[PDB]
Amino acid sequence: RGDDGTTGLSDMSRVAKTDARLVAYADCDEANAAIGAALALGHPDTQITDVLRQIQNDLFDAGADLSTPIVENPKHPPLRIAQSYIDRLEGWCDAYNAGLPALKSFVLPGGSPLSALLHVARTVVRRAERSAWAAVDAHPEGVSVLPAKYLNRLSDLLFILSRVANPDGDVLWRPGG
Amino acid sequence: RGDDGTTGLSDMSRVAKTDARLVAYADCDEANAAIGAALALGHPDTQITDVLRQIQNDLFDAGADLSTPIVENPKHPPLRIAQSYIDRLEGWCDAYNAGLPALKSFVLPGGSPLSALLHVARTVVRRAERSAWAAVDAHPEGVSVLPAKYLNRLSDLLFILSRVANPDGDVLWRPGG
Amino acid sequence: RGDDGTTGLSDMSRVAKTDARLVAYADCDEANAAIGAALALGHPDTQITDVLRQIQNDLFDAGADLSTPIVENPKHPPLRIAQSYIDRLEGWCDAYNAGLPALKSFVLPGGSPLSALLHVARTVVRRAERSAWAAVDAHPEGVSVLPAKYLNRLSDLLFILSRVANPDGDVLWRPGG
Ligand code: B12
Ligand code: B12
Ligand code: B12
Ligand SMILES: C[C@H]1O[C@@H](n2cnc3c(N)ncnc32)[C@H](O)[C@@H]1O
Ligand SMILES: C[C@H]1O[C@@H](n2cnc3c(N)ncnc32)[C@H](O)[C@@H]1O
Ligand SMILES: C[C@H]1O[C@@H](n2cnc3c(N)ncnc32)[C@H](O)[C@@H]1O
Repeated sequence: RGDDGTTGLSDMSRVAKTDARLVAYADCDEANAAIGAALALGHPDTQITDVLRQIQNDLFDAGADLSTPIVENPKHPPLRIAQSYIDRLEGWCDAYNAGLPALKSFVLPGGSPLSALLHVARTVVRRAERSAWAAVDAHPEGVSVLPAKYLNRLSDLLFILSRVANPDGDVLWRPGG
Repeated sequence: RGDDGTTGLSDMSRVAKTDARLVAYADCDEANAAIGAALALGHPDTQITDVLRQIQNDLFDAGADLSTPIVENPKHPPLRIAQSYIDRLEGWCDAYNAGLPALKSFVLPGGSPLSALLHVARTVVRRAERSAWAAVDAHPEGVSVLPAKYLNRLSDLLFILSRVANPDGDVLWRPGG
Repeated sequence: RGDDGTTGLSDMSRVAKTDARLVAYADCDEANAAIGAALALGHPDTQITDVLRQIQNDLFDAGADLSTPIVENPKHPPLRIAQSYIDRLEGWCDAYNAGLPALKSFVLPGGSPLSALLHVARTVVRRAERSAWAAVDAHPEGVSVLPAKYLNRLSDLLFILSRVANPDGDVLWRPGG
């Protein structure tokens, strides 16, 4: 309970394959792959493609952050998620939500390949957010909360974009119906 | 270890982003999205579409149940999964399994887009079932077992439906082969 | 905390639906389904299809291993992953990596349906590997490490194969860019 089953963080330090930090950046990888599948199978417009590819780049920045313990006075300044990343996601949320009708209930996920795979990506990003909070909980001084805050806003954006993309419009949940 | 990293259940009460109840209803969302991708990329018949869309509606009923703590004498009667939901899944299992050949081993998942994505959905539903049992284990008096029992029968149905949809028939596992 | 929420290992012994061994073989199922979706939606060459179908067969061998407790002098010899399985994955890694250009950074996942879904499968296999290590950690004498070692090499192969399949070539991460 030995080197089998261990691996390294970005500073080379050794962690279990079940380490909370690693689980968080692994789930960012899984989210990034879900976004790649939305791009590859969904056929998005050029503008949505550019947004999603920036997000895929951002997710590696988030994994770099999560994989790099916070230390006092580091050798060289680490790559970290900054508030500016979240401000950018919010700007996109506002712009893409402007034309959507008001929604009063849950929507059944699906629609076009693109809208359905943006819902898949949304749910995987939300899973990554939970893992990112668990990493902060395990290392309150050594892990940034900004990766988790980024993933939180990203799932808002992916919901909005699934609605933009959906040719079925909003198919509403009917509670108990 | 602070309001960062917390959110709300349906009664507004505060929970960690890693709370077992939340993880259970989040995995129902992820399962619902997997079913949406099967619909969107798989091109199912009208009858299978109607069944799967009812299931997607049911999954929000299950998430409403899991997100709403059980209390004595509630203000108003909560939406909960009932045995009738599971009886309906079983009726569908029986009807769709009737024409299938007897199976004597595991089948390699895949086939058409629809059959392959019904296997993906099956595995995500089984993951949600595990999370739903973990929520009951964490709150034996406050969480219903019926969401987990529903998810259990749903994975049976999704297996059956993947076989119906599969144009490759049953491609059998060859142990050690 | 009762038979509700329990199930059986291959020797019939009773385990929780959250048992580490079960979670490991369940995640092998989820990985197997992700590979099936890559096959079904990605349109691979005959050679890649044959490799991936052998891997799908291997994943059931790995689940059989994980589901069967190790005992002294068993009734009959159990099916287990052997080093030969990993040697085969390594041979495939070497052959398929030979023509690829040297890579100096992370690649954004996506590309064709096939390359994008091989990245999805890669990330799910890595999740299964973590679960397989957690099963060993829970049962250091009763669970083999070879399923986890197999899943480790499999994620290397799925990375390599995603690069082979990708018509976009290598789209590189630009840190902070
Ligand atoms: C954390 C981590 C990850 C995380 C998070 C990464 C993130 N940023 O989101 C995740 C789980 C996503 C990951 C995935 C993989 N990783 Co990784 N990862 C690391 C790790 C520990 C730190 C990376 C980091 O973020 N550095 C911080 C950034 C700022 O550093 P940087 O200035 O960009 O410089 C990095 C890159 O140049 C990178 N790099 C250099 N050569 C190559 C070659 C390849 C193929 C890749 C992918 C990267 C890579 O390494 C530098 C130092 O980290 C390193 C080991 C380490 N101790 O540094 C391995 C490492 C980069 N990973 C590696 C590999 C192989 C992979 C995977 C191919 C594993 C797999 N089979 O799935 C994938 C690739 C995913 C992709 N889409 O490209 C190798 C790459 C070397 C090699 N064998 O080619 C490394 C060096 C570990 C090792 N030696 O075995 N990884
Ligand atoms: C549990 C929960 C979930 C769970 C489980 C839900 C289920 N039933 O399966 C999951 C994880 C699936 C979920 C997902 C989301 N949720 Co939610 N969720 C909740 C929560 C806590 C309870 C919902 C519930 O089940 N109520 C029980 C049922 C019976 O109530 P009801 O009579 O149907 O009335 C509900 C609906 O009318 C709903 N509603 C009203 N306006 C709108 C608008 C939108 C867009 C949505 C989705 C719902 C919604 O809110 C009422 C009260 O809950 C509420 C907050 C709360 N305290 O009530 C948030 C809430 C409904 N969720 C919200 C949001 C934003 C989302 C997501 C878009 C988040 C995301 N980015 O992924 C997704 C949408 C998924 C979808 N496909 O539509 C918001 C919606 C308000 C808004 N900002 O538009 C709420 C109100 C929380 C908040 N204020 O920030 N959620
Ligand atoms: C571990 C386990 C799994 C694991 C790992 C399996 C692996 N090898 O990777 C996972 C989670 C993948 C799994 C999935 C399922 N399983 Co399962 N599983 C088991 C279990 C506990 C052991 C299987 C094993 O690996 N045996 C070791 C190998 C070497 O044994 P073997 O010589 O091949 O003989 C096996 C097969 O012939 C198999 N078998 C015989 N008849 C049939 C019929 C079907 C449809 C299947 C799938 C298998 C099957 O059972 C024998 C003994 O295990 C058994 C129960 C048990 N106690 O044996 C159930 C069992 C095989 N599973 C069963 C079922 C139903 C399923 C699922 C359909 C559940 C679902 N709805 O998702 C899927 C099918 C996945 C697929 N793609 O085919 C049933 C099959 C009987 C039936 N009702 O038809 C069994 C017998 C349990 C039960 N009675 O309820 N399972
Ligand atoms: C919309 C509802 O979803 C829940 N919620 C908030 N964050 C997450 C997350 N990362 N993953 C799953 N569910 C979450 C909360 O209960 C919120 O009110
Ligand atoms: C078919 C086999 O799958 C296992 N099993 C039962 N329920 C689940 C679940 N939600 N998820 C994963 N595996 C499960 C049991 O071991 C069963 O016998
Ligand atoms: C490439 C990097 O990915 C991490 N790593 C190693 N194994 C896994 C795994 N199963 N899942 C997620 N990440 C892992 C290590 O940090 C390694 O250095």
